[PDB]
Amino acid sequence: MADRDATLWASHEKMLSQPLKDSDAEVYSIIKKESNRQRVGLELIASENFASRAVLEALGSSLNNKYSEGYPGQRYYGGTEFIDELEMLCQKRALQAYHLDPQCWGVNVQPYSGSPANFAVYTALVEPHGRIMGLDLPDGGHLTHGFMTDKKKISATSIFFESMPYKVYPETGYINYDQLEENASLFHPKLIIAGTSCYSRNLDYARLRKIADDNGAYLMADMAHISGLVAAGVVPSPFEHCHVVTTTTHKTLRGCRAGMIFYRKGVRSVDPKTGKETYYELESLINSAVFPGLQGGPHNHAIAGVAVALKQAMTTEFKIYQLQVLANCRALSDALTELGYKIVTGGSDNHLILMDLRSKGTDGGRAEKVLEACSIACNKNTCPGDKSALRPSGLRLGTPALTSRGLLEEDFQKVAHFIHRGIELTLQIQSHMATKATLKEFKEKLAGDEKIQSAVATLREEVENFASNFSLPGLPDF
Amino acid sequence: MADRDATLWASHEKMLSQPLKDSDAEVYSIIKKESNRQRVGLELIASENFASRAVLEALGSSLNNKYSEGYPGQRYYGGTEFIDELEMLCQKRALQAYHLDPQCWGVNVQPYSGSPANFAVYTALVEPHGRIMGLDLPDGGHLTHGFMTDKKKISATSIFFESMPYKVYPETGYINYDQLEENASLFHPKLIIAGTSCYSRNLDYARLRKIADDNGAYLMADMAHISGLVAAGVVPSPFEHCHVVTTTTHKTLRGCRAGMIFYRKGVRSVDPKTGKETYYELESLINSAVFPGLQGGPHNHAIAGVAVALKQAMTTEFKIYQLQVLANCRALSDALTELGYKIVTGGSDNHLILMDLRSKGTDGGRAEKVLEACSIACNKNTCPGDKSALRPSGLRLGTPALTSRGLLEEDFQKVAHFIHRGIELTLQIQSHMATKATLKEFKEKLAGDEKIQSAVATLREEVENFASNFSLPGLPDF
Amino acid sequence: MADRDATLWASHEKMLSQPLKDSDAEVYSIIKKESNRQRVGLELIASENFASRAVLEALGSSLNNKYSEGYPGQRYYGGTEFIDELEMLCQKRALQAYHLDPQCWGVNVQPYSGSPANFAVYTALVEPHGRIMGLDLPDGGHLTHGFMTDKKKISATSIFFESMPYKVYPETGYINYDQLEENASLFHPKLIIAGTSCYSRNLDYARLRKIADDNGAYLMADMAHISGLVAAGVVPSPFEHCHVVTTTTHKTLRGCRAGMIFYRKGVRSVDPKTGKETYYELESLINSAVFPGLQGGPHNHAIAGVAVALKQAMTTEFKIYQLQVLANCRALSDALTELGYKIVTGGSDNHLILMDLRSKGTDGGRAEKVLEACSIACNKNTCPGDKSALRPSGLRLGTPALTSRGLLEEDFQKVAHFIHRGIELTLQIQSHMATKATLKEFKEKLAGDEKIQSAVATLREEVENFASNFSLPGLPDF
Amino acid sequence: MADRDATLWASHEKMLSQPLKDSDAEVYSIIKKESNRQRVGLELIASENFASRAVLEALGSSLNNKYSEGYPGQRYYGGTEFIDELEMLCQKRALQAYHLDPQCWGVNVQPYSGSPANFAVYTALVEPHGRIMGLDLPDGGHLTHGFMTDKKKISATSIFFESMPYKVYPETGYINYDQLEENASLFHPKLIIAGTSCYSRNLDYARLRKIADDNGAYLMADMAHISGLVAAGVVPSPFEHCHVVTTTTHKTLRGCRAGMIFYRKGVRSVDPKTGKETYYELESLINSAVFPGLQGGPHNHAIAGVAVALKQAMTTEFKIYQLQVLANCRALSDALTELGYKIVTGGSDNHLILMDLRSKGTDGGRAEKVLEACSIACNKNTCPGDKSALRPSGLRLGTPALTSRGLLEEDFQKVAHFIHRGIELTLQIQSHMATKATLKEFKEKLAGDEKIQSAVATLREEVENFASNFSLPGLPDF
Ligand SMILES: Nc1nc(=O)c2c([nH]1)N=C[C@H](CNc1ccc(C(=O)N[C@@H](CCC(=O)O)C(=O)O)cc1)N2CO
Ligand SMILES: *[C@H](NCC(=O)O)c1c(COP(=O)(O)O)cnc(C)c1O
Ligand SMILES: *[C@H](NCC(=O)O)c1c(COP(=O)(O)O)cnc(C)c1O
Ligand SMILES: Cc1ncc(COP(=O)(O)O)c(CNCC(=O)O)c1O
Ligand SMILES: Cc1ncc(COP(=O)(O)O)c(CNCC(=O)O)c1O
Repeated sequence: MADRDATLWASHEKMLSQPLKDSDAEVYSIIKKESNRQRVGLELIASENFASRAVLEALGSSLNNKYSEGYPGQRYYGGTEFIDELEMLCQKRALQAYHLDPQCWGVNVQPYSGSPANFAVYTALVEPHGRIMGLDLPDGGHLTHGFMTDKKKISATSIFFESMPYKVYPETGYINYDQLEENASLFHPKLIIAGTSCYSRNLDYARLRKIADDNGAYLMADMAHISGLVAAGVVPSPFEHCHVVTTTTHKTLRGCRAGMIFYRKGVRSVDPKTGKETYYELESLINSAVFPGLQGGPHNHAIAGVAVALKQAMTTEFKIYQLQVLANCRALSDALTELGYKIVTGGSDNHLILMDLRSKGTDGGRAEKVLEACSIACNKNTCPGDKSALRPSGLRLGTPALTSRGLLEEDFQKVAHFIHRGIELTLQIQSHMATKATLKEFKEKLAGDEKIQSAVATLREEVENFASNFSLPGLPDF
Repeated sequence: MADRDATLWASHEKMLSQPLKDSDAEVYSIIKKESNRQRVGLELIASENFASRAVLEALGSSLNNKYSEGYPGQRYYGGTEFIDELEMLCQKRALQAYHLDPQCWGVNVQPYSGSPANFAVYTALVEPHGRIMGLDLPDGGHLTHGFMTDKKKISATSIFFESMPYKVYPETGYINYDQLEENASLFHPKLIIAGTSCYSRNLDYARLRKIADDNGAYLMADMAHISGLVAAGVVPSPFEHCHVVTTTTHKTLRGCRAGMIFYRKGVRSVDPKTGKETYYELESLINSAVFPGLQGGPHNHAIAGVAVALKQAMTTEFKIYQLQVLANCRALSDALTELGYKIVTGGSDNHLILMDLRSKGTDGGRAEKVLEACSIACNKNTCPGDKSALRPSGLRLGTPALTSRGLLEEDFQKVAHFIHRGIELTLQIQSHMATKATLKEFKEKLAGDEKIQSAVATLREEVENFASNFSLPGLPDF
Repeated sequence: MADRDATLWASHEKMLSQPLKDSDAEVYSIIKKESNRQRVGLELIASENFASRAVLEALGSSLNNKYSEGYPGQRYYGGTEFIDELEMLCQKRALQAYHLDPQCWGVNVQPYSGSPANFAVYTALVEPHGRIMGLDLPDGGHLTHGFMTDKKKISATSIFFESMPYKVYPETGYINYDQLEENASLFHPKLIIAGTSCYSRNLDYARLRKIADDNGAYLMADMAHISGLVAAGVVPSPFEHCHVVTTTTHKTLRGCRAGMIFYRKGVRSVDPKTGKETYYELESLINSAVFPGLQGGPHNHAIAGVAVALKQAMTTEFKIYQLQVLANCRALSDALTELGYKIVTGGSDNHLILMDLRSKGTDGGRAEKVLEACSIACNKNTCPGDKSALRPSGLRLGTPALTSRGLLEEDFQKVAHFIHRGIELTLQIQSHMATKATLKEFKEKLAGDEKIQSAVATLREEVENFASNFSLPGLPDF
Repeated sequence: MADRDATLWASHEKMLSQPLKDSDAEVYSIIKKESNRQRVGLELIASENFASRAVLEALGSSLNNKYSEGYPGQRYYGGTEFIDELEMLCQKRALQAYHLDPQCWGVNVQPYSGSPANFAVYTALVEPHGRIMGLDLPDGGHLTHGFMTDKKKISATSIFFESMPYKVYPETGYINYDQLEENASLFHPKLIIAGTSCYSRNLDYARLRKIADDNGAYLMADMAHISGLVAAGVVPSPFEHCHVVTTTTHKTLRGCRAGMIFYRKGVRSVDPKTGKETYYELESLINSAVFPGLQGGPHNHAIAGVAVALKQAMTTEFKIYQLQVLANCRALSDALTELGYKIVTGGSDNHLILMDLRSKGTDGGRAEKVLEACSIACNKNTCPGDKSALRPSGLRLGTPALTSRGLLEEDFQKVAHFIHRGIELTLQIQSHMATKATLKEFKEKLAGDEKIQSAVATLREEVENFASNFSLPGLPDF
């Protein structure tokens, strides 16, 4: 009677302004339990990191409500005056952050994430069944770089395109550029990918470029893992030799989840005596493949977040962070080698390293699970071999996460020891049941048991105590 | 003493905890300018809406920092104990919200958005060059349902798959199920799509299902535009006849941007031959196509947001909101018909309506631009009887956005008049110029190029005054 | 160097000059047994005919020994001076025989046969997965026009390309050009095929052409069955509206087995007011498809045979033969209708007719077998809306074969009666068992057991006596 | 029809029985001019040969008139009782000739020619876009073993399938089986091809088979060039290791133009702990591929010819001919090496050899043309190493043709000298021309230069006189 459905319309009213803390206590609980986990634990996962409060604060903005399907050129909707400001600002900051002359480069900040950015480029430049060459998955390449096997096609890339990988010399762990140049002549790639998910050395963009032009193919760099190191100038930039560069904005770049596609324009090629010229049409093809080719409406709130992180990436505080990141890696790789473990290719040139546990009877699958039980998060990355995912032989460690929390060399050494203690434990428990049972049973004396869990319980504690003593970027604990 | 270095580390320290308001004033400015826009304006874009504070508050959580590439049970990284809680909770709430027996249904809450969800299904069930049938784009169907022309394939869908559309009787605006059944026999679709972006009537899932089984194809519903109306029970659910149902979580569902894939699981095909069964393998194929097939790591923070919105969708305050949404549509469609405009199919069964401005000499392209200048977000739309695309003959209006702000019938009538005044103005300004006038020229004379901007300026005001008097869901003050 | 350079080399010497009669008595026997069969029997198979002695005489020439892989332009071999004469002469006579201006038309006389010629064109103009539209198989089309299923893609055409058929109004048996125009707009064919293997009426090339240009597709005619009637001028030529015309050189053209591809050239269309003239590139694409595309070295001996038959086709003796061929058809269709049988579309406009035995309880499968047992050649073709094959309700009869042997109207009437007697017999042998008995139950109980193979034996005789009284073209008894 | 037309019926009557000599004097003239050419000339083209009279005599039989679309025991026409005899007899003789147990092997004698046979197998076993590995064209491979530039795919094989070649050590001219095994692991071929058009050594079927099974692919042998040598037993048979063997029936088999597809059958499975018994399915797939898949109606007259040649291949006169063929090769390769020319791989194991004219400043292109002018059928062919491609470096010589005419060692030496004299002449006409070659220029001078055509005229004579002194298989003066 209080003007109809009075009661409910009042509720529905509050429900849309009520805080998460009240609206959904269950989801609220989980988020805090997770925030906590990240605080009292050692994140050594190469691809993870902690986003600044500034970035996150933009993710939950009103931008999440606007549809702007086109481009700052022609949109399929109205009221994009501000979204247009935002999009162009981010595009501007993107080219800046990587010291790119807007006359020769352009960007697309609409890819929902990394994988999407890549598929978008193959779609634009390779076309259905077109040939692509990438670094084999177990050799350091990425799923989206064309990943298949003798029997199954795992990646969408190898499904809609024809892929063939190149390898690393098992002997030294370095990319075998000689075999690549050889095979490229027989396969005729239409695009070659220079990017990795687990390679601790720099890429010879120079030589790759040569091979690419030799077979008249595009050279695309997927600098996802080093987007930050590159923007900071601490490592060699792929923008000197590649025609296209894709990337995620999280990881070493410390932004929110998204992807970008950098592409060359105009000044393509020059003819000697034949003095005729050729141009780049990348901008046209790529922008279209993204939309309406593959995506719907851009996620303006994510783009806002990226713009924020891009700005931060241009600071000196950033350039120094990234430097510490590299330094910390050496520290950890040295202390670890010193402790007597095998580090592929000897060491690292970037932010990650790969351990070959093989020279210890233990595999990466077991070791990974133990370290987890002790608040030490990482990857059971695949080794330069032919075994297979889910039960590898090496571990992948990264430093961006922890460096962002303060940790310096001395601390990373203490970390090294914690890890040593962990594998130490793994070897023990291995024999305390010495048989032919797989991981699924390993979860037993681990999960259940108790006497074995008294060891972990101790180490986990010393670790969590060590961890909790550092800062944790983000909101007011949430 | 140790200034030199530790002096900076103090900055980098604050930079990661400093509020957006300080960190990036530029981006902060834009966000507020945009928040404002949404406040003092009439959002009539069928696919837009305002997300609750609860949802948004979850988007900028720590979840944005975790990598969990696999699925609960077997992930590729560790420390997913909580992400697992979250993911399973959301999957649980998803099946609940749509009253689905977890014995016969399953979900995937990892698709980054709507389009991605769909491509994932075609990838899983159709396979390269497989045949797909959808509602032609200009007939109310959506881009990803297959869209191609005489020379160029547009939607990634028609690029990697072989598509052919079905139509609506131009005479009445209803889907011509008879022609569909006819063509399906000659084309042999492998999957048929029942979903729209601009159709004001319910779909005959029952008949579509018949046609699907007749040709032994899958029936997939893309209930993006009606996800909310369906969850609320106000309209017929596609879950009774479809094998698979995909959807966006924004729009009538009022959540954050993302997508979901619902699929049947269990036994299909009694096999009146012998005591032999036949099962559904959708879960297996779809889950794999999503990952490692097409996507990288799930965006856990978006999933959190979805879970929050799902909960809200199950409330009575929601069921009532959705009811008002429908009611408001009729009101607007009546007041508009009453004013003498043509509404395709006569009216609406859902939350949107399509105006045929053709019976007024003006097209949707011009009219859309004028209404924008008056703080009335529209959206032009292709339609029955010729398709110019981007320069259609109709306007698409929706009510979810404004209903979420309070607006009731009386208010939507006042809205109708505002719109009438707008097209009124368009007709005027048209007449007063060259009969060989371009749209870009129209856009000129509309610019500050007249006493006509004095007309718009007046209407814009009366509109913004009317608007600003209603609530606007979201974050109180950043 | 003993019984070698004496014995073995003398034998090997003779073996290569020794006549077939001695060299291989087995094969020699079979050939004569077959020559005989053709003499004492009524060949009513629409696609068969008897080649002149002149033609055959060239098939076994020395030409069978030369390799000339390229074209008269440039080959890849030497000593093609004469093969070049031959090839160009044949190409010359081909354009003459069909009154084609060499300025607008060109030919390729290298296709090994009919099917090859077609695939060659699709390969050249359609490209992998390109769309093609043809007359459904059971509606009157040929496998090469693409033939698939909801279960499997059968023909090579529907395997490497994307095909969709058009139909005939089951009610009248005429091609439903209205539905074709309708579907072509939704499917977007890249090429449309106008040709049949079992249609007794002329094709509306004029309207087909309209539809093709409407969707900007190529119109290809496969005049295999009417190559002769067309060259002779007795029926409408497809060369007036089609862009490409393929054909077999046997059947109504009475040559040896092979195929040809006729294509347009020079000025495809001039822009409205822009001097820019679009040109025909068919010659280039097609010639390359044949070689080095799909074929190896041309079969020069077959080409020689074709050249001979082409010359004969331009005679008056030919023009008259073809006239009698048509006449004879009417005669047979009339006498047959008169006898009370159903002839699809009422009659014929060409050299063949299709009987609907359905209105007699018997199917084409049974009837065909009976008539065979009586030295009468058939084709149990399907019929308009046959409720499935396996039980085709029709028989396909042609007159070119027998007309070439002398037979005139009076004789074809006597033929009609022989046929009547045959089906008559079928019904009988069918009438007593007349149950769900399979065609195999009939197949057997027929010639199988019941000693009334005494009935067939009688009819077979009266037929063979009637037959053996006519001439039989060819070589002096082979 | 009265007296009006009936006259001509007498002509039309004769026209069909009149001899080619009268019917078409033009074509008759050409055939004799060509028969002559072959008589007074040295045919050194590796892929050519002269067919026996027995074979040719069957080509122009009545069989050219019958349609028998299906297979024996499953046709779609009637009156195939004799065609069935013929087809089965040929299939029988095929398995005999190669000492194949009909329990483990089967054949298809319907492929119109070599290329067709191959495409048929890829179509049946590889399927669209399936991967295939063959010997690179310039290293000794054939056009249908795949061939594609980096700008476009030439052979139909590389167009409808995904191909990648393997090579020969340019240093020694032998196939690099080590690289093949290497690449096969990275490419995952679905089928590997073991066959050549220009390789003078035997193939390691044994090793190839290993590699094939390693990657679980089919090993197909294309023994076109050695079909005869193999049937005769003079060289190693591929039937010991390959799953499928295709071939042409002309060339080293001295039959008429056609092809055959040999395939394994019955069992070849059983593994687990339970006797599997998976059997081969090649017969099923291949036979269907050929029909209704790719071909129309078989060319029964060609099949007859093949059957005749198969019989002849099983004689001792044949086994001896083939032995002489091999012997003659050595003779020619020795006399040629002796004269100081380079023979790739040193010599030959079969019927052909490849000359590397590179070590003489002259290329195969020029040399070929000169030798032609002197009644010597040669053939340029790139050899391992030269980037050239357009500037060959080699000549391919074969002995089957001339051996079939009687020629023995002594004669082949005289031949060697004639060739020497020829290249000798080439150098001359070439060692006095600018420097920036251009064969466009060489072939120019070649014709007009008196001195030069007086030289050729002399050699041509001595050659033609030498030639005309030998027998020439085939019908009398045809
Ligand atoms: N009924 C409807 N269907 C839709 O999919 C659609 C619509 N409403 N509402 C607005 C948006 C965006 N609409 C679009 C419509 C067409 C093109 C498009 O194909 N553009 C062409 C232009 C050239 C031409 O017309 O030939 C291109 O080539 O890019 C893109 C987006 N949208 C919901 O996604
Ligand atoms: C024969 N071509 C050899 C040449 O150089 O002429 C051949 C064939 C099939 O040829 P075809 O002309 O009958 O179609 C197939 N495969 C191989 C290896 C060769 O050598
Ligand atoms: C000829 N087949 C007619 C029949 O009755 O079977 C034909 C062909 C080519 O056949 P081919 O055997 O030489 O390859 C191609 N296209 C058409 C329309 C017909 O009729
Ligand atoms: C039926 C349907 N399916 C999928 C999508 C995918 O959109 P997103 O990529 O944004 O997530 C939309 C979007 N429709 C938006 C509109 O009509 O305006 C839709 O309407
Ligand atoms: C080189 C490279 N490129 C693109 C991606 C795309 O990922 P996303 O879809 O998640 O956004 C990754 C993922 N790298 C993640 C890891 O190795 O842990 C990568 O390593």
